[PDB]
Parts: sequence; C-alpha cells; structure tokens
Amino acid sequence: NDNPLFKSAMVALSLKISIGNVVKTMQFEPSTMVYDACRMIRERIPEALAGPPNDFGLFLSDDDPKKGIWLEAGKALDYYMLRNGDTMEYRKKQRPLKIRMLDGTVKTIMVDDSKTVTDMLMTICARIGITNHDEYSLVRELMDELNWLDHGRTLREQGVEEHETLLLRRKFFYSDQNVDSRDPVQLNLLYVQARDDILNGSHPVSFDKACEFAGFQCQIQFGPHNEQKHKAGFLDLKDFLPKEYVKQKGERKIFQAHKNCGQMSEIEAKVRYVKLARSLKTYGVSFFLVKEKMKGKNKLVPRLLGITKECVMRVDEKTKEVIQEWSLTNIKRWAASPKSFTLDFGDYQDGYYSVQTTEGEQIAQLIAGYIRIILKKKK
Repeated sequence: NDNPLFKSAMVALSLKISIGNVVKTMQFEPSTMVYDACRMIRERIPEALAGPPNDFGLFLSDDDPKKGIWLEAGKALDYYMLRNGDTMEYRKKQRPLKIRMLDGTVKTIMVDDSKTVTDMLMTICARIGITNHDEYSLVRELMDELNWLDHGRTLREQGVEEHETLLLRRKFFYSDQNVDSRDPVQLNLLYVQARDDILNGSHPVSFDKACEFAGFQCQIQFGPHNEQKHKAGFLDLKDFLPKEYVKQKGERKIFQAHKNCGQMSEIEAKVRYVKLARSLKTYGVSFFLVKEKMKGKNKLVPRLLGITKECVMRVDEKTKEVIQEWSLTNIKRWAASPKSFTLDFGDYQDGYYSVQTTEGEQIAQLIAGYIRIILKKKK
C-alpha cells in the first residue's frame, strides 16, 4: 500500500519537536516562519498549550550548550540550515536568573533568555529600581580572569548555564570613598573592602606597605600589641599578607608596625588603614599582569598594567613602583585579541606598547568605557 502522508525529503523539513520529556516529529514547509511553526506546534502537541502562546519560542540545542541558539520569530526555518531529523525545543522565552544582590542575598529574576548580558543586567536593574545600570556589572562567582563576563555577548556562549548564580557588582568610584569616624558601620565597610583588596592582590602593594597594613590589621583584630602573646609564630600569615608576601620574615615587620600603634583604638586603626590605602597611586586602579618585551632581552618581563578613569600605568611587578603613566587623552587607538593587547600613542612616542595577555578584551573595554564617560561630560 501507498502512504498519502509522504512528501519527498527534498521538499519538506522533518523536525523532532521537544517539550520537556515529550518528543513529536513534525513536517514543515521549509519557508515556514518560526512564529507560524509555533502555531502549528500548538495545534499538534498539547504540552505546547502550557501558557500564553507568545511566552514560548523555538530553541536549537547542541551537544555543546554554548552553541545553542534561540530562533527569531520572523525568520524562515530554512534560514537556520535545518536538516531532516534535527530537533528543536519548544521553550519558554523567559527563564529565571539567580543574582546575588548588593546586600549579599540571592534574588531570582526572570530574563529574556535570547538576550545579551547587558540586556539581562538592564532587566535586573529595572526590577530592583536602579536607573544607572552603567554603574554596575555582572560577574561570575567561580573560585580570577574567569569571572569576567563580556556584556556584549550572551551568558550561554560564554559557558554560563542556567543553574549558575551571578553577582551584581558596583564598579569602583573614587567618589564612593569619603571616609568618617562618626559612622562606624560605614567605616567598617570601607576597611573591609580596602583590606580584602590588599589581601587578595586586587590592590598590589609593596612588601613594606603590606606589613604596615598588617600592623593596623593586628591592632584591629587583637588590640594593642602584647609581647607575651604576640610572639614569633603567632600569626597565620596567609590571613595578613598578600599571597606573594607570605614569608616568615614578614612577621617581625608586622609586629613592629603593630607595636607602633600603641594603644590606638579599633576605630582609629581602621581610619589609618583606609587612609594609607587611599594614599597610594595604585588605589582604585584595575590591574592586569601582562608580559612586556624589553629592548635587548629575549625573555618577556611580567609587568602590572593598571587602568583608571584618567590614565594607563605601568607598575613594577615586585616593588609596585609606578614606572610610567599615559593619560587616556594621549592614546590614539587600542586593539585586543585573545593573546595580546596593544596601544598606539600617535606622535606622543615612537613605537606601540604591545603586551601578551589573555585579558586584552577586559583591558580594551575598560579603556573604551572610561573614554566614553569623558566624552559624555564635554558634550
């Protein structure tokens, strides 16, 4: 017997439609627009009626989740180069995104799953009443160049799946930092942030400075120095010094700084800690370890590259001395790749500054972002 349902494989698309655990194979004219394919799916699969019809769309999955894509409603199925036997998921367009708020709690926000990180950031900010979403960014919370997210790309293509909680993070503003001793709650907040940045290496400091900081830290945690209890071996130095500086010889320098605090109060040590951090040219600067080519040396030289609202700075990796600074005004153009980052200063100097780094895109976007702010104040 013959089959009246049969159509040549060349004139129709035979697609498996997946809705949760249900799968039905369905025949489509290949020029069918995605919106109309959803209508025909609602006419054949009862689980397609599980909500308002415009809440659902079509998603092309992939064994590599980073390659899954949402289909656009106005496009024809054959635009997506589908083949007989391919599967498309009939999926809710909005999905929950778990976000750590600025108070440390996690809030689940529904976002358009086809959109970029910037789009979902705007949705988040709209839900919690933030109008200036440009003061914020989303970051991962992995145990690190790995937590950065390109806001012009999607979470999906950057390897962030739906289970992952992201952090809403306020960008650094010097204007956020005005200190005070009458507000101990705020003073503690400023102290914890300055301390954590130094201990975790975000704020690179010299060995001598690291031990002065640790001396105030000792005053704050232990009270005035007491030679009976605060003796050799007492400190767990990993909690008082940046990782690069965790060396026994640091303890005696820390105890000297601690002793020099005398009977200074907890509040006043916090003030001094914050004041010392804010006094450094490295304070507030976003740093990247990059590899420099020195004239007359084959081995590349690691260097700290710092970006701020007004300049780019080269900082010695070991002493943290500021070696060179370029005003953002005197950069002609910049370029980033997955392996390098290069600056062109026009006629301000001969030769480009070109360094090896896997964070070039991060660096480029910081510079462009700060330059955009300077642009927006003049106009």
